[PDB]
Amino acid sequence: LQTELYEIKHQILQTMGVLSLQGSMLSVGDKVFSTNGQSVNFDTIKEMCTRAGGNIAVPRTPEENEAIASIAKKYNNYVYLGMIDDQTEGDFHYLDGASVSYTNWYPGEPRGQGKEDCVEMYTDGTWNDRGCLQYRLAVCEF
Amino acid sequence: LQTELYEIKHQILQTMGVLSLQGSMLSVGDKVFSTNGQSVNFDTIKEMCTRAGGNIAVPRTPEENEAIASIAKKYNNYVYLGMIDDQTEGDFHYLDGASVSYTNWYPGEPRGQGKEDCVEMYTDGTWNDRGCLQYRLAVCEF
Amino acid sequence: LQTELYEIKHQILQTMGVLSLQGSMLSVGDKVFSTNGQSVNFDTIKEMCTRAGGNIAVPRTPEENEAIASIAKKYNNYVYLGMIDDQTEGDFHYLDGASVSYTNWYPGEPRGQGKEDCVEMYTDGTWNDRGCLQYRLAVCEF
Ligand SMILES: OC[C@H]1O[C@H](O)[C@@H](O)[C@@H](O)[C@@H]1O
Ligand SMILES: OC[C@H]1O[C@H](O)[C@@H](O)[C@@H](O)[C@@H]1O
Ligand SMILES: OC[C@H]1O[C@H](O)[C@@H](O)[C@@H](O)[C@@H]1O
Ligand SMILES: OC[C@H]1O[C@H](O)[C@@H](O)[C@@H](O)[C@@H]1O
Ligand SMILES: OC[C@H]1O[C@H](O)[C@@H](O)[C@@H](O)[C@@H]1O
Ligand SMILES: OC[C@H]1O[C@H](O)[C@@H](O)[C@@H](O)[C@@H]1O
Ligand SMILES: OC[C@H]1O[C@H](O)[C@@H](O)[C@@H](O)[C@@H]1O
Ligand SMILES: OC[C@H]1O[C@H](O)[C@@H](O)[C@@H](O)[C@@H]1O
Ligand SMILES: OC[C@H]1O[C@H](O)[C@@H](O)[C@@H](O)[C@@H]1O
Ligand SMILES: [Ca+2]
Ligand SMILES: [Ca+2]
Ligand SMILES: [Ca+2]
Ligand SMILES: [Ca+2]
Ligand SMILES: [Ca+2]
Ligand SMILES: [Ca+2]
Repeated sequence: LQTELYEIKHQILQTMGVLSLQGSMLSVGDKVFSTNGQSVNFDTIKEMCTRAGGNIAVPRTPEENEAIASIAKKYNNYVYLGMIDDQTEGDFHYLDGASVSYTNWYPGEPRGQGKEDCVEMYTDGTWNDRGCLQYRLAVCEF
Repeated sequence: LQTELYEIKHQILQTMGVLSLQGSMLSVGDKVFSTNGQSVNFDTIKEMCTRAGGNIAVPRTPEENEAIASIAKKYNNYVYLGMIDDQTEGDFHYLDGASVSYTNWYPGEPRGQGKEDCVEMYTDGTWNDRGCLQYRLAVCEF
Repeated sequence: LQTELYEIKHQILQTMGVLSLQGSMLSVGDKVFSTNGQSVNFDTIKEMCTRAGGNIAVPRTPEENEAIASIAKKYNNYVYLGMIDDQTEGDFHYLDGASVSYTNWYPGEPRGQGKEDCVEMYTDGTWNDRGCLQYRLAVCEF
């Protein structure tokens, strides 16, 4: 049994290692981030991620934020994050409805507020509330 | 133990998710389809797939058929499938020798019959019996 | 439980199979080799591999040697291997400090010895002791 489990863990390490080495994904602790390289709107990203068995990425620690930023930098595009203020403005929540804890707003944001329901990450890793219809790099977490 | 198994299942989900997201493979239920993008004959495809620990793909449900068709469409080439009528014509079997159940013949096929031992999938997902020496997209199942 | 373990092993086979089929990695027995395609010096390769959860590759059997050689051939570059003679010349050890067993020196090597601390693999799979500051294909094992 333990030899079976050793084998299994080893093979998982190998597959993860190859995907990491080749830049196919980025792991931060127990979270994996990845992109298909496409730039599409918020609803399309959500669909793309859930179809792959994941979720549109959202950073909950500085180290997670920096990993997503590095992907934004690599593709030179902003990234939509997994949070919205669709109910009442300024009140951002994760897509499961929980209130946001970690934030990294660009100085002065969130503002501009007509309806800026979504959040985009600039390539320096800071955040801007934005409408949800822009074409942004699809980044998923697993 | 259960935490160990939770960890293992999570990591498998992550690696599968990254491969899916990036278009490296397509999963239909418990079956995974993938291509190396090469176009080669039937015997070479078989070798290529078994070397990777899989088998030349064969659809057994409409949903499996559509996944392989989508790969054929993406690469704009026909796909050899894992079935033959090498013994007596019109009598198609899977490579393990079992009689074929699900079929999706293009209207009028199978015909043309000299020796058309193999089966190719057109890019609309329908099938044609064909000789085995053509260059066709290598699609494997795992 | 056994169905759970069957599922897990199957999915691992699928992910390994896709990575193999697509040329992302090469498996020899229980060892996986892979490259990010970059050419950098010895210290950088070590870092690159350990960051991915692996180690700079070193062949310990003829079959492992041939797999790394095939990657060197594919990228038309020499490969730094995971061994050094930094202590006293001619005395090569793996990075964990164990004495080297399997070798495949090009005829006449190791020689040229000023300080040739590292080992590079030529594209025919044979070895040359070399300084560690050259740009060589990064090949990792997992
Ligand atoms: O702007 C449209 C956009 O606004 C809403 O707040 C959200 O539910 C999004 O899912 C939707 O796509
Ligand atoms: O699991 C759902 C959860 O997944 C990710 O973390 C993000 O998309 C969140 O906004 C969402 O609440
Ligand atoms: O420059 C800040 C301001 O710029 C634009 O108007 C929009 O992208 C806003 O979301 C943002 O707040
Ligand atoms: O045409 C040659 C072809 O014909 C036979 O029926 C099959 O066994 C194939 O494996 C073989 O490659
Ligand atoms: O496992 C063997 C089996 O694998 C795949 O489904 C196909 O190649 C079949 O034709 C073959 O019988
Ligand atoms: O067009 C139908 C007919 O076309 C060609 O002759 C061949 O590809 C046959 O296998 C096929 O049946
Ligand atoms: O030439 C520099 C080189 O020489 C030493 O022997 C080794 O420890 C290497 O790690 C180092 O990079
Ligand atoms: O696990 C450490 C071990 O990993 C690989 O096999 C090589 O880099 C060796 O030189 C090293 O001793
Ligand atoms: O040709 C053999 C000789 O060539 C060069 O001088 C260097 O690469 C040496 O490491 C090697 O031994
Ligand atoms: Ca707002
Ligand atoms: Ca704003
Ligand atoms: Ca026929
Ligand atoms: Ca025909
Ligand atoms: Ca030497
Ligand atoms: Ca030398």
